[PDB]
Amino acid sequence: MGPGFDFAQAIMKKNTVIARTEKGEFTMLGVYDRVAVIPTHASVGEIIYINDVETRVLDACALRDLTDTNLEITIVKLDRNQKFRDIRHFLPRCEDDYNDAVLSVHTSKFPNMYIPVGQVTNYGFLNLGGTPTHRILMYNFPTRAGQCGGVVTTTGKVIGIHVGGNGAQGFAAMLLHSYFTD
Ligand SMILES: C[C@@H]1CCO[C@@H]1C(=O)Nc1cnns1
Repeated sequence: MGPGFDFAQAIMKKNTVIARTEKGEFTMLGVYDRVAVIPTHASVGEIIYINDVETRVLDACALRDLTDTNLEITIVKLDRNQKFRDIRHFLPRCEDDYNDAVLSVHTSKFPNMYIPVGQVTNYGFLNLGGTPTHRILMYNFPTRAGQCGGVVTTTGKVIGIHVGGNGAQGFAAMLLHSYFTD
């Protein structure tokens, strides 16, 4: 409807796939080459379905900070025959707050879904499903089951992926440029 939704659509249309694990269907953001991200609670194993195609997982790393605290991001390298558009230049370098963000989801259950979530707070610490988690972004929108893995953007930046909520607020794990240096 406006430039926020324009940027989010541009990311969704080239840099997402539908990922299926034994724990469900997730929005999965492709970052560069065959490297993507997904919430750690998706429990990626040796095989994953990408757009309903059986795909070998070449590497999967559940990220933690240097305090050995969960970040809820798993970086996955896929045995796929095609590269993602490289979007690493849209990732922020540092932890921050944001205005006027969009949460965008694409699954079987929720295709072509875009939510204007508004102001994003650098929340920091969250006890997420009983697990101490750092680098959490918060927005005041009643997100639901089915939105995990959704991409959080502002105009010009890809800032996080949706990892939970409490019925009133939603929570995303930050994406930082430093996670994807090669
Ligand atoms: C639905 C589950 C079970 C009960 O509470 C959980 C929850 O709030 N999930 C989410 C909210 N927003 N995004 S995921």
